[PDB]
Amino acid sequence: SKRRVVVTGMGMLSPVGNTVESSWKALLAGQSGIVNIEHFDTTNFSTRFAGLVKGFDCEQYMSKKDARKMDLFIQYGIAAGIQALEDSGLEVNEENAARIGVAIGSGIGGLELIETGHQALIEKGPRKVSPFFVPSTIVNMIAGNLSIMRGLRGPNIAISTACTTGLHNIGHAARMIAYGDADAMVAGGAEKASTPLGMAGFGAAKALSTRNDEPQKASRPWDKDRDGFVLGDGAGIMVLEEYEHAKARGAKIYAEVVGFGMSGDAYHMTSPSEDGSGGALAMEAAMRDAGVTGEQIGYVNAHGTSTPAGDVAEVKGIKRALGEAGTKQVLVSSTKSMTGHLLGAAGSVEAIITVMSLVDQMVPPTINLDNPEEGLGVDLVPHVARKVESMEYAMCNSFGFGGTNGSLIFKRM
Amino acid sequence: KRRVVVTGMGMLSPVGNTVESSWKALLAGQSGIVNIEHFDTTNFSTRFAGLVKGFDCEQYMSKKDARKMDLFIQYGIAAGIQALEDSGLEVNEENAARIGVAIGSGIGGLELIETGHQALIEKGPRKVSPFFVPSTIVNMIAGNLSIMRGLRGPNIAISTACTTGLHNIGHAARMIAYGDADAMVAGGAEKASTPLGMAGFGAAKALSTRNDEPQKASRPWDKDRDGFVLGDGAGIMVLEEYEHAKARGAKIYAEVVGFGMSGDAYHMTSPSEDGSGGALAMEAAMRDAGVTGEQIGYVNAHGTSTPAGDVAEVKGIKRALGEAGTKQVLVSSTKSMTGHLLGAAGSVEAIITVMSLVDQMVPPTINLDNPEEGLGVDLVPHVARKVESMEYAMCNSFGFGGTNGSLIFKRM
Repeated sequence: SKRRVVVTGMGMLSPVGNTVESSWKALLAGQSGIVNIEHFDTTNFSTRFAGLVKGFDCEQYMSKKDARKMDLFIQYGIAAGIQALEDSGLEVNEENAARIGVAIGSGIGGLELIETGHQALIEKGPRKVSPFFVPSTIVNMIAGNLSIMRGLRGPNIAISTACTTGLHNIGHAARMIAYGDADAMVAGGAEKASTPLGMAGFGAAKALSTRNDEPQKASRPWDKDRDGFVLGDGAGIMVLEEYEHAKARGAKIYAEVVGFGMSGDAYHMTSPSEDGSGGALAMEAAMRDAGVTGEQIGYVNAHGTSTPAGDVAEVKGIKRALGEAGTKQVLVSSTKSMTGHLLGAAGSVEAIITVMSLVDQMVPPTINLDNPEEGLGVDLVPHVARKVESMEYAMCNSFGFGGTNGSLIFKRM
Repeated sequence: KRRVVVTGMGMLSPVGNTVESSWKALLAGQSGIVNIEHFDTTNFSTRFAGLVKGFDCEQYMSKKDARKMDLFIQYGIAAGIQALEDSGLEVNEENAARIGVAIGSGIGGLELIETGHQALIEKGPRKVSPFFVPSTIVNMIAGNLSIMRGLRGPNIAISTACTTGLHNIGHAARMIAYGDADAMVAGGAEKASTPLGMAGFGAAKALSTRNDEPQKASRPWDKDRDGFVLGDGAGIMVLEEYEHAKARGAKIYAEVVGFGMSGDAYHMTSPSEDGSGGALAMEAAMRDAGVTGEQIGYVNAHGTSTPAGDVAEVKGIKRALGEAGTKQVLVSSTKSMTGHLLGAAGSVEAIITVMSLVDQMVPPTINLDNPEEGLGVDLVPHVARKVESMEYAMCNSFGFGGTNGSLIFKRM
């Protein structure tokens, strides 16, 4: 067979909810998840707010003893992963363990436990660093832990491509299923970089919004007053499955993965091609992969991180990739307006969002879009959700630091 | 079906700063393990490491630019430029979009992470470098090299601890075969020999503590082994679609014919006692390549010099290759000389594996004075070994968490 790949399970922790359903309901209602940071002293930090996961309870998934061996990014990823597996109804036994794998990464990994470990080294010396330091912090250990907990013995990988992480893991999980390495994969990304070193690091690059007096208004993609991105935490995970295998068990199929495209800006360490041409290359490759034209794409969940340079360039890329006719019929929005930029989880969370839009024939809004840049030639779904009619394909973009770009195209099922 | 070949190689390792120098050294059984002198190792339980010697960034970039990059990135860039130049690949406007990068790291920029955190803690948030993020995160070898060389094809970074370098090469090959690119620069780099890195692996007790004889510490399969020896470096390959390479006159070292992956699903730090995870990855690679055990002349093992690890791998190799295959095969761990290069282990060892096909010569497992009894395999103790009509060789990397990979290369 030419092996097709479908989404049969989804799982999510985000600043606007701790399940896919809660998050999606909140997004359709235009709710922000951005709040002040309470868990450390933000006093001389130029940005003091972030998109935080609320009320996270790890004990729902694992013991406090086990959780102590894991940074929160790993706990978040495990939680969304368990959600996704249970949602899929996939059964894992000795017969098929070797055919079920994991592709889950993080952009930065366990910053909090990194900070804690370095503190211990510096205050108490080398012999007082936790024995779990390495496995608690390194980016591949979401995939490691979840495979161990669930007996997943298929391909085990972790892509770490900054803001594109979540998208690339899903894309390559699909590639591996299609190639024959596995019949299912648990795939995505997680991040918890809202720590002192993380906020200072992105602060020092002056990448973040500094609208500290109005956190919920800080993230405003394409708005004339945008001043950098809002950092958020979370996890997004999909169970992907070979189509015949899913059909044969009569699985609920949320969507089909039909295109995955990748490119590099090759421009600058932190700003995008002013062209938007890198983004366009990834979208164009995804479209060719899926065999679709611009008119067939009803929705693009943009990267749209609320940066001056970034937001505008993406619109140029989208127009180039979709063409004139495609551009006229398409809706584009950035849910980062509500969630913030989830970094390693951005791409997987947004892929889930993109799939839900196909499922409900409904597109979430770009909130805070009060005064758009002049001369963008696209409907950016400002303020309020929008219903769509017969949308068969939707696209998710993630365009990260170093110029690493990816797009996924999902098809309605 | 689009075939994939190796047309450029680049390397920084504890035994040399080019592929040729490293290979010559490995064939001569030379160790690159040395005492750490760049920070005070007084209270550290392990005080030695495989270090890159005499690294000079200036032949690739200014001190001003290097300042925006942890050494792991500088190492990766260096091996990447070597590889590109070795390949003779021409990058212009017409083909930039078809040439990509797949390069990762296991841990990334620990030194600049430590430095940044120190600044934050001593001097506050406004004193953290503006380059903190791009200087430390694991995807920025691929980012920086793409920028420096105008590479606009797929840009990824796999970070799978010890299997990183292998997985990046494998997936770069997958992407070429699939049609996403006509060439890829692929591999891994690491420079984790820092205070936090040595303390971190020290606290897990994963390291040899033979501080009195650093060059004897790494002794895969030897009865006295007591954990791995950490090493730094970078290994990079230029991969390219076969027709594209032939059409331009490229020198072709070898063909990538098999890539297999699995997960132990067993424990966060020790392997399936079976070795069955490793076997699954080897078996998948063999099926991908369409070969039997007897067709594999050489396995460059993971063999990190851990008590649990080394033995389990031999079980996996015997299972994957079968009895007849096992009888005709040679197996060695070059980590006996280089140490465990973490994110670079797999890509450096893939280069080694290719060179063994090119020269019909297998490097030794040094320090193998007293092997575990009842391994049923030739582990090439002490001295290099010549081979006859070896058409395929296999490279394994089996990392923390149970993430496994194997690559099979074919002689041209």
